[PDB]
Amino acid sequence: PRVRRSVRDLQKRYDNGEKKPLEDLVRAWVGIQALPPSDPKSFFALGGYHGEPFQYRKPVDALPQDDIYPYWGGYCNHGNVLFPTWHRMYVYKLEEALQSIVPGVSMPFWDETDEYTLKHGIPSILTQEKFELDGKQIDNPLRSFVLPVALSDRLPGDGNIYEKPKGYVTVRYPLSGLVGTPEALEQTKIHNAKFPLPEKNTELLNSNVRAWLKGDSPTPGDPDPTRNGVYAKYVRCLSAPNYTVFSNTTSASVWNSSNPGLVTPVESPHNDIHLAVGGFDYGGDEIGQIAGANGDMGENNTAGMDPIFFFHHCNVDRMFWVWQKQTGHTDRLDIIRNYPGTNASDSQGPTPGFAPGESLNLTTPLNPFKKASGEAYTSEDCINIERQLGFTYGPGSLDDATPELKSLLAVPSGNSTKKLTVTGIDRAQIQGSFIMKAYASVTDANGKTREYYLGHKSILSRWNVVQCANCLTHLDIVAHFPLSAMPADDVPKAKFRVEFIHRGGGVPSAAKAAIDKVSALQPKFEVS
Amino acid sequence: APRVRRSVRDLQKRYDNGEKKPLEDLVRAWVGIQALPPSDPKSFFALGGYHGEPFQYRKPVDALPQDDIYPYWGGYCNHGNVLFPTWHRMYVYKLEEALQSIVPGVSMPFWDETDEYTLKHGIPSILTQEKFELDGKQIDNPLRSFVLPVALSDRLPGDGNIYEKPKGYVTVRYPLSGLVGTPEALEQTKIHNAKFPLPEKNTELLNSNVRAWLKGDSPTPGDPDPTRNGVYAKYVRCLSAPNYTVFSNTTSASVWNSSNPGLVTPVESPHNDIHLAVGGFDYGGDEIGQIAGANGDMGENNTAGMDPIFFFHHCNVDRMFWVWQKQTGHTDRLDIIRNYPGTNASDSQGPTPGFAPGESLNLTTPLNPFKKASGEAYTSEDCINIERQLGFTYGPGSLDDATPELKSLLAVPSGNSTKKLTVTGIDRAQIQGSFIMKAYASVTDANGKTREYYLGHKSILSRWNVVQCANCLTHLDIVAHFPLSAMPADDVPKAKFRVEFIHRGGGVPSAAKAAIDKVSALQPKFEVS
Ligand SMILES: [Cu+2]
Ligand SMILES: [Cu+2]
Ligand SMILES: [Cu+2]
Ligand SMILES: [Cu+2]
Ligand SMILES: [O]
Ligand SMILES: [O]
Repeated sequence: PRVRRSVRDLQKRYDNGEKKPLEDLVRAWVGIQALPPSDPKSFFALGGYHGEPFQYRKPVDALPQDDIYPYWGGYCNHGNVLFPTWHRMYVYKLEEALQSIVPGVSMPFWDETDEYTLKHGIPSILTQEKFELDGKQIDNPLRSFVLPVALSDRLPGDGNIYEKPKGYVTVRYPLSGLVGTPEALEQTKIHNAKFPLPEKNTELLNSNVRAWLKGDSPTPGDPDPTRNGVYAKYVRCLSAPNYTVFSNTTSASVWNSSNPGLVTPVESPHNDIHLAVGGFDYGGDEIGQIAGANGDMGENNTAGMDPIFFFHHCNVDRMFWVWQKQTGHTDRLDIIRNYPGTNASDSQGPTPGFAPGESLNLTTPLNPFKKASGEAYTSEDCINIERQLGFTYGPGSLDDATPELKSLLAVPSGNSTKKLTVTGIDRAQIQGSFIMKAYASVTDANGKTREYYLGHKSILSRWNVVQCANCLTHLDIVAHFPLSAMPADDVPKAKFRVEFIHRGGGVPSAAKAAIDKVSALQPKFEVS
Repeated sequence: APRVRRSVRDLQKRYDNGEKKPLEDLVRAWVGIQALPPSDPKSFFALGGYHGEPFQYRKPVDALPQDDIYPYWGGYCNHGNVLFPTWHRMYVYKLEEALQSIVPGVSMPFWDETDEYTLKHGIPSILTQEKFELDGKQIDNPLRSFVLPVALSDRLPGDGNIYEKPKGYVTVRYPLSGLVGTPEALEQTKIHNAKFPLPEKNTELLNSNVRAWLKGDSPTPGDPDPTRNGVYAKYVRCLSAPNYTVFSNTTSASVWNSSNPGLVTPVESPHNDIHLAVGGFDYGGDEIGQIAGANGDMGENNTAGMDPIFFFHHCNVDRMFWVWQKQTGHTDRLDIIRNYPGTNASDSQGPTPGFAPGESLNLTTPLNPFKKASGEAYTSEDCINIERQLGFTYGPGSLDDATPELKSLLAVPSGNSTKKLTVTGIDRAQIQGSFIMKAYASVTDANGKTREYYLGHKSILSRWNVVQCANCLTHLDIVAHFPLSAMPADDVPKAKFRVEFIHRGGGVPSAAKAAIDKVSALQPKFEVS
C-alpha cells in the first residue's frame, strides 16, 4: 500500500541529503506537462477535465431570462455529494499519469494545517522559480503551467473571459489572469503592474494564506489560530455527523437551517483555500469590495490548470480519509435520499450528460474517469483507498481529535452558543467567487460600543459568459455564523452587518453596477 | 362576526327538514357564477381556468432536447411545494368572493370527507344529483358537473392534443372518462363511457370507490370501520405533522421521512387520494390490471379545476389546514425551513408562470393570480389567520379534536413492527398522468405456509403532458415510505416486499403496451429502517 506524504516532508528530506523523492515528483510533473494536449495523461488534458475547456448546451444558453438555468461544462462536482469522491478520483487519475513517467511515484499533499504553513505559508517547493534535476537548472513545474494550446471556443469573431491564449501562464494571488476580452486583459495588465516583483508577490501570498488559516492578521511568534480561521474550519469539518453534510456546502447549509448548532462540510475550508491562493485578501473588507486578482485557482473555470490545485486537493482527500477513519466510514458511505446536495440541478447545475432534476448517488459515474476495463468509475469504486485504490495517507496535521482542538471550537464560558442566520439576499447575480464576513456591534445605554467578528463564508464559484443582460445565474445567499465570540448578554443588544468581497463583474464596465447592488442589499438577521 | 363555512352534509340535513334557504342560496350562487361569460374573472370558467388549463406555455423550454428539458406548470396552482396549502386557501376564498357577487353573504361549505356519512354512504347526493328545485322550476344541478362555454384549445393549425376539450364538453367523475383531444382518446372515451350509461349506477360506483378509499379496504356494512391504511387514517395522521413545511406538501414530507425516524403525512397526501378516487382510480384496481382508463377531470391537475366538487373538496382541505393550525399553535404564525425540498419553484410540477427554475418560495411570494382591493398580489402572509385576515371560520366537523379513538387507530398493535419500509430503485420513470403505488409483504414461515400483509398506498396526483420527443417526458425518481405497523415484528426480517402500480397507461391505447412493459420491468429496491 503506497503512501502519499506531506510535500514539506519531501522538501525537508531534500535539504537533508535525500533528494530522490522530491526529484521523482518533479521529474514526473515535467513528464506529464511535456506530453501533447491530445494525450489524456497530459497535464493540459488532466487540468482540462475540471472546468474549461467546456462542453456547452446551446439550446439552454439561448433560453430567456425566466427559463434559463445554470449548468457546468466541466466534469468537476461542486456543491453536491459527489464533491469528495469525484475529486478523490481526479487526484488518483493524475497520480496515474505521473506513474506513466516515473513508476510507483506518489502524489503528496500540501499539509495546509501543519505548523510550517501556519507560520510560513506555502512550502517553497510549490512557489520556487527553479529546480535542480540531473545537476541541471530547470523551470520548477509546480510554480505554474504554460498552456500548450489556447483555451478557446474557436468561435469566429468572438472572444470571451473563458478564453486564454496559447502561452498563457497560470497565476496566483496577487496577480490576475482574466484575459479573454480586451477590457479584461487591459484591467489585468493594469492590476498586475501594481505587483511587479515575483519575490514580493510570493511574500504577499504566504502572508494571505497565513491570515486565512489564522482568521486574523498573522502574528510573529507562535501561530495562534482563532476560532474563525481556516484551521478552525478544517477541524470543525472532521466532526460532520454524516457523509451527506460532510461532503458539500448545499447539504450543510440546509442541515444548519434545520438543526441546532453548526456543521462545516470539507468543501467549505476547501473553498477558503481556493480564494486565498486564487485572489482574495482575507483583510480585503478593510480596503474595498472588489478582489481584482483574478487568479486561476479563485474560480472553478481554470483552477485545474494550476499545479497547486492537486497538492491542495490531495490534502482535501486526506481530510476525507481522516473523517472516514475517525467516524468509521472507511468502507461504506450513506446519502440522505433527495436531500439538497443529491441533485444535478443543485449549485453549479448539471455536468455534461446529466439532466435537470437528475439524482446523484454512489453509483453515479464520475466522468470522465474510466477503469482499465473501459467502465466508468463510481463512488463505490473509491471509498476505501487502501483496499480499492491501493494507497494510504502518511501522517500529518489534524489526523487525531484532541483536547486542544476541542477547546479551540468551544464556546468560552458565558459566551453565546446561539447562531446567526443571514438571508434577505435573494436572487443575486453571480460573476465569480465571493466572500461574506459577518460582524456584530453592541452599544450600551452609557454609549460604549464593542465590535465582534463572527467569521467568514467563501462561495467558490465561476466566471459566466451569457447571451443576455439579465441571464446570469441567480442565487439566494444564506449564511450561518457562530455567535461564540460574543458574551451572551450582548446578543439581544446587537446590530449585525455583513461585508462582501467580490469580483465586481470581472471587468471595469461591470464594476459600478456590482458595487451599487451590494451596497443597496438590506440583509435580514435572525438569531436562533 | 366571523362567517361560518359549514358541512354541506349539514346543509342538506337542514334542507330536508324544511330549512332550505341556505342550500338554495348556495345553488343560486353557483348558477350565477356558471352563467357569467368566460372573459369575466368571476365566471366559473375563468376561476376553474386558473388552476391549470388553459395553459401559459414556455415555448423555448418545450423545444429543449431530452437532456436539457425540465418540467414546468402552465397553470397557477402550487403542488408539491410549501405554497400548496396557502395558494388553495386563496383559491377557495376567491371562488367564494365570486359566489358572494351573485348572493351577498353566502358561505362556501366543505365536503366533510371524513364524517360518518361519507364513510358509510360516500358523497352527499347534493353534489351528484342531476336536479335541484330552485324558485319553482327544477333546474340542472350546477354542482354535479360543468359544461365548458368555450373550448380548451391551443388554436394551433392542424394540431390537437390531450389538453384540448371542445366547447360543450361536460366534466366527468369516476367511473367515466374525459380525454377527448385526439381521435384515439375520444374513441376510447366513447367506448369506455358507453359501458356506464346509467347515472344512478355511476353514482353508486363512485360512492363505493370513495368509501373504499376512505376505509383502506372493501366497504363493509354497518360500522364503517376505517383501517390504518385508508384516507381517514391519512387525514388523521396529517394533523400530527411536526411543522408547516412537512405538513404542507409531499416533497417536504418525503425528504423528512427519509431523514427522520417515524412517518409524516402532509395534508397534500390525503388530498391527492381524494382526487384519484373521484377522478378515476379504483382503490382495488391492482387486483384487475395496471391501467385506470376512467380519465376523469379531478384525476389530474389539468382540468380538475373545472369540476365543482374541486371546491367542496378543497374547502375541506383548507379546513384541515385550519384544524392543524388550531391544534399546533400556528393560527397566527407559519415558517418555512429555508432551502428545504418543497421551497423551490423547480420542485415537483416545476415553475408556475412568472417564476424561474431555481427561484425560492416563501410566505412572501405572490399567489398568482389572486389580488386584493389595492391591485396588489396576495401572499401567504395575507391568509395565515382566516378569522382575523379573511373574516370567516370553519364550523364544527370531523377530526377537529384529538381523541383516544384516533390514537389507538394509528397505534401500533402490541408486538407489531414500529419500523418503516422505503421503496426505491425506481429511477427516471416517465410520467403521463397520475398513478398509485400499493405496497405488500409476503412471509413464508418454516412450516411452509405464507401470510400476506397490506402496508398501504401512495397517490401521485400529476398531470397529462404533451411533449415533442418520445423520450422527452418529465422523469421522476419514485421514493415511497410505508409503515410496517401491520405485521408482527418478528415477521419483518423474513418478509419479501412488492409494489403494484395503477397508472394511466399513457392515456391512450397506442401508449398502453409500452407503459405496461416499463412498469412490469421495474425492479424496486426495499429497505427497512
Ligand atoms: Cu473542483
Ligand atoms: Cu478545489
Ligand atoms: Cu391544486
Ligand atoms: Cu386538489
Ligand atoms: O474545486
Ligand atoms: O389539487
